[PDB]
Amino acid sequence: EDAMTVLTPLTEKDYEGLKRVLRSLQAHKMAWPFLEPVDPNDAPDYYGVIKEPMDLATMEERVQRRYYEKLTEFVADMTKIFDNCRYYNPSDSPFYQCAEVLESFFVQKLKGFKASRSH
Ligand SMILES: Nc1nonc1N1CCCCC1
Repeated sequence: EDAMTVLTPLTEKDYEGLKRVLRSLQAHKMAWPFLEPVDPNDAPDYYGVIKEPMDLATMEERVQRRYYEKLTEFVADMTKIFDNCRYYNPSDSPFYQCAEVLESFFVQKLKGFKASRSH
């Protein structure tokens, strides 16, 4: 990550961009596994093996409350969603597949956000 990402405090204009990025991911066809916290009734062992769970509704709550002070912190929460999924699930599962697709989409949108910040 460059100078600006780590170091620049997030402004109110930055927050309008982050809201737009998050809504784009929530609208993606392969975001369904990540929209809400993992239901433990679907996997009674999940919260024993994943120590820092994350999901897009938790991220939306945090954006609304202005939790994030730097872009790096927002990126770290988003990356946790995809890394948790690839550690819990095998590489041939549809959940793993969805993480691969959605992370590539996030990277495209994040590059767009960074470009709009700089000019
Ligand atoms: N929603 C998910 N995203 O990644 N992995 C997920 N799981 C939900 C189904 C049982 C536990 C694993």
